[PDB]
Amino acid sequence: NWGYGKHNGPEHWHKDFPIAKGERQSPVDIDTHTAKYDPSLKPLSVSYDQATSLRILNNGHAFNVEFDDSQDKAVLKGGPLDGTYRLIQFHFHWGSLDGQGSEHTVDKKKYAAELHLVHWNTKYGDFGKAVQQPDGLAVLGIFLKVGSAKPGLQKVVDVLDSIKTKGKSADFTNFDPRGLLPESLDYWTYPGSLTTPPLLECVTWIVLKEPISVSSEQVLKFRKLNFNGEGEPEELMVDNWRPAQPLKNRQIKASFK
Ligand SMILES: [Co+2]
Repeated sequence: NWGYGKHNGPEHWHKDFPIAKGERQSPVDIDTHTAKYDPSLKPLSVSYDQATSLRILNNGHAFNVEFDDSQDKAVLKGGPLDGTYRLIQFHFHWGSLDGQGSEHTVDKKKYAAELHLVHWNTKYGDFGKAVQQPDGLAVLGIFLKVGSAKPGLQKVVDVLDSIKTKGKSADFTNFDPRGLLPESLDYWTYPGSLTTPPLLECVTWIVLKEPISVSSEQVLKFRKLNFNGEGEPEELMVDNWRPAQPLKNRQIKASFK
């Protein structure tokens, strides 16, 4: 029964999910002066040329663009990762106002939104087994700032009216996630968790330094979605972000000098 409201939001999650107060929780503030360049990081490889998107779903908390992960078709490798991680879905977190919405922050700066491309480690066979492992998942996080429109986002925006309410889905084939990436792949990395319940501590986070720009009109259309189901009182889908959590005994590494 978790969500993002006053009575069921992030400050309540620990009661059903005690790992919310764990040693490896996400998101975090990225203190750029404390993060250290790591020359042992290999080059990051984002191989999304054969990505096969299938469907888009409003799950009552965000919307997921789902991919066919039955074959190695869209994969993340390199950087801090060992082996191959397969893309299963992406989603966003965003605010009610342009001054908030991201989960990670950079020297306490909040962006308008944050894109998460979720991948699972193929050594574990499927996503469900991967989320029982400390290196099960790799999430590529990309900040969104408001400015010029992002052409590669428009197909997402324009289908949101068809998935307004919780539980609705639509066909969403032939979507190219390359068009959501910034120019540079410079990143920060650290060990963390899912940022929604069950908050499992299974993620290698790779957070790109360069944000993408999206237009005010694009993000306003995200804010017309609903957390509620059809025929229920409208609750706008906004502020579906968890705030930064304690870094504890962790180090954030940078890929760039
Ligand atoms: Co997320």
